[PDB]
Amino acid sequence: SDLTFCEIILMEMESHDAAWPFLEPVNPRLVSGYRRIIKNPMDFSTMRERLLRGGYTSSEEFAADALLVFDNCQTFNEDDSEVGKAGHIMRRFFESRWEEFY
Ligand SMILES: CCOc1ccc(C(C)=O)cc1NC(=O)c1ccc(OCCN2CCNCC2)c(C(=O)OC)c1
Ligand SMILES: CCOc1ccc(C(C)=O)cc1NC(=O)c1ccc(OCCN2CCNCC2)c(C(=O)OC)c1
Repeated sequence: SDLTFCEIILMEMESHDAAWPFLEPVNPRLVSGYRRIIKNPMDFSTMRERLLRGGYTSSEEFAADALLVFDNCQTFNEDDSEVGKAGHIMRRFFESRWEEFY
């Protein structure tokens, strides 16, 4: 019930123009080296699956999961890569919205 704003963030991030790298889990078969570099994958649909089924005890580890998305993105992709550029936009969107609400 305090995750009222978490679904608003998630719903806006899902529909955001720059969300295309994070809408489904990275497919390690198509992304060379992803499996070995990123040991805790996270993506918006997994956050969706987890939020619906209810496993977010506070807005705290919602943010932890979102921040994991953008931390994985910066670990794996160069800042000037196409996926990197989208990640930065998504990460600033998230930070921006999160402080607008908390
Ligand atoms: C090449 C580097 O690939 C990555 C390297 C690193 C990372 C991360 C997150 O670190 C991410 C990615 N790529 C993606 O996520 C990603 C996702 C979807 C894509 O299209 C699927 C089209 N499909 C979508 C749903 N509706 C129907 C059509 C493509 C693509 O077609 O690219 C060729 C790439
Ligand atoms: C090259 C690495 O690409 C990825 C890297 C990472 C990831 C993820 C999710 O992690 C995903 C992807 N790509 C996909 O899933 C994916 C799916 C379908 C695709 O075409 C089918 C569509 N069809 C009809 C319309 N016209 C074009 C051809 C293509 C593709 O290559 O289009 C040229 C890619």
